[PDB]
Amino acid sequence: MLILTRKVGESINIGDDITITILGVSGQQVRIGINAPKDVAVHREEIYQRIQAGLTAPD
Amino acid sequence: MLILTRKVGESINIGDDITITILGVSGQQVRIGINAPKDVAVHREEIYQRIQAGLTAPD
Amino acid sequence: MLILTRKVGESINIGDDITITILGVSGQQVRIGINAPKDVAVHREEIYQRIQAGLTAPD
Amino acid sequence: MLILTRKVGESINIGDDITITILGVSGQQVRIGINAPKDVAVHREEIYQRIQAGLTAPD
Amino acid sequence: MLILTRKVGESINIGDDITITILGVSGQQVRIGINAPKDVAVHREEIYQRIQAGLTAPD
Amino acid sequence: MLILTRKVGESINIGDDITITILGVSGQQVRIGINAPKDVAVHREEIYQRIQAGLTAPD
RNA sequence: UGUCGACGGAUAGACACAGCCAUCAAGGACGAUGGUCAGGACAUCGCAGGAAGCGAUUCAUCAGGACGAUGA
Repeated sequence: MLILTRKVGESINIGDDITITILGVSGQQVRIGINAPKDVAVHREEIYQRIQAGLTAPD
Repeated sequence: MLILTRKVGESINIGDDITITILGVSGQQVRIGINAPKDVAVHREEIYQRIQAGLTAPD
Repeated sequence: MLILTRKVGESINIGDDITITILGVSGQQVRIGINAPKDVAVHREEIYQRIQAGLTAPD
Repeated sequence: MLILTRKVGESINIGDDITITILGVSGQQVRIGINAPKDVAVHREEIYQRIQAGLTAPD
Repeated sequence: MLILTRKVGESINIGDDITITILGVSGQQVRIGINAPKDVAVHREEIYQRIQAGLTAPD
Repeated sequence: MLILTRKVGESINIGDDITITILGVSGQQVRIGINAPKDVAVHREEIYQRIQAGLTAPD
């Protein structure tokens, strides 16, 4: 697992299509923005396990 | 962009190969884990911007 | 919208004929003064809707 | 002058073209929103004095 | 208006004569002790309403 | 002494100028509001003991 | 929560305290390093999506060209 230490306003890049930015912080919560193409899905882990429960359709 | 609040210790997922976890905050700093295969390149923008310039990690 | 912050007792201007004054706060209530010629109307938005209810001809 | 009270988040009007809003308080401050056509000016009293010096926000 | 965060068995002082002690917690109820001179009153807010209404000093 | 068992969000009173409010609990910690004039001092019993060391004034 | 800035046209910003804050790190490791501890303040929390998203009232009513009037 690759650990990185960002600060408010800084960004990560993944592959050649996806970019991530930490838009700010509000105490114990962190406001993160994801900029992936609609060709790939983006979801929280609280919901990803509902997707992979056995619903939605393949590409 | 797709924006979400994550509390420290919560997780986010991208595609079917990538997972992200907020490990915690330290002021206006944010410690983040990235969990993708070595099949994908994963760096902050200041790093990314050399790589696709025509190369890989210097040495 | 153009937002202005104003400490109680300070002033604002509109056009070359109108002055606005914050007079004070009392609770969540805010005493505002509006100084304009009778050439223009001044009203709360809930009263302004009456001024839009007709009045296309004088008496 | 025409004086009236408004609670925070409530609305107001001037003429037949201008809307005014009390956006909230912050201590002794008040956030006041103005919504007029660019056909007319709006500034703070300390700013109005620049425009009345013979200009409108120079180059 | 002060706000303190006090754990069970610890104490706080007011004026030069009044001592407060957090005696402990019982779920949502909190056991509290107050030590004041006979120069002053002390009650819960329910009972306080009897005192300052123009009372405690008869005709 | 005066001893009570107060639920979170309820209030207590001292003299005719002082109000106390239990803001709520967090494990053993208890967040408490104290509302008195600057006519009186208030500190936790730790800090009070530095002041009652025979001075009631720094330095 | 208070204060500041802002000729700004934005339901806007910016600063500051009860845990606060900075630096290194092409690193794939839940990475490394430094220095700092209680105030007169009810400060962190919740919902969700392809959006740099969204919500979070210690006083109140009548009203009018008057820095309006009055009170629980």
